[PDB]
Amino acid sequence: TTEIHPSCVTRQKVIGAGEVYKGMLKTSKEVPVAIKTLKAGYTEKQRVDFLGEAGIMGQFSHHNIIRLEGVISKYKPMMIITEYMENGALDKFLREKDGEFSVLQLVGMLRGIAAGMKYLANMNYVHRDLAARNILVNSNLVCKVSDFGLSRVLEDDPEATYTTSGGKIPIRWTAPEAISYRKFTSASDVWSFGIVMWEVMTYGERPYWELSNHEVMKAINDGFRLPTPMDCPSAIYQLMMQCWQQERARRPKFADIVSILDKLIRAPDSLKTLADFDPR
Ligand SMILES: COc1cc(NC(=O)c2ccc(C)c(Nc3nc(-c4cccnc4)nc4c3cnn4C)c2)cc(OC)c1
Repeated sequence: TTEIHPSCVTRQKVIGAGEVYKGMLKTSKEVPVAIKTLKAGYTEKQRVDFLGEAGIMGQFSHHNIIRLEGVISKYKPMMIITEYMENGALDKFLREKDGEFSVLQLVGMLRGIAAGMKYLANMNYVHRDLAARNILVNSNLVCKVSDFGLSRVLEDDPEATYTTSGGKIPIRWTAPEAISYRKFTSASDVWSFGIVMWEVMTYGERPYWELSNHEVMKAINDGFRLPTPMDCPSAIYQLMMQCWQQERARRPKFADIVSILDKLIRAPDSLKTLADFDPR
């Protein structure tokens, strides 16, 4: 990757925990960035993984994948530096802006997420935690796939007889074959994308809000699926459903998804919903 020198970085406003700062980065002028820093006390596990995340991020270069500016690996604090995404996480953003977007604008956000996942699928990179809480949004509504790593935070005692293996999965976002057999593929990512479509079209509602984790797992294997979002065009809900086919080989590929949405976008009568009608 690109090694940044501490001299070119300046932290400013703390904005989260993983800490994650807002700061500035000099190039020769300066730009705003997000700075992920390791806890002020760490282990070979918590440090070797911190660096290992950034080696993965550096492989990605796409308009819809969070862009790694560089890393600071030879000083304290160590830093993983990315572009700054002003509007934060998609799911919180959509609840904030509940109702303020047209169907065209929401489907444009899904097109961008799909385009990032298509790029990852062609790298043979499986995400495993594709959800709105892992999509960042910039001031131009461009959505970029990210991973905050909450699946890999473990609460095991350091002397426990039994420990978590293989991280944790987001039950409500994970395809059945992945839950049951740990068969993680881009096809299980497509399932998760279907859930993300539902998140966007409901402005961040909680999937299967009425049900417990075990009741979701039962519902899914009994053949039920999330219901239509309000004001959702027929074609969009039809597309989620195809993402949630029980046999993974029958689901669309991310390439088919990007293409299906492009066609709806360029024939926007297919995206008409009465709530977008203005009598004026
Ligand atoms: C192996 O796993 C992978 C790891 C990654 N890593 C990241 O996506 C990652 C790492 C480092 C940084 C600095 C950011 N940047 C942000 N993160 C947060 C944030 C806030 C609170 C808690 N956690 C995160 N807020 C941000 C930004 C930018 N703007 N804002 C408002 C993202 C990506 C992978 O696939 C592409 C795969």
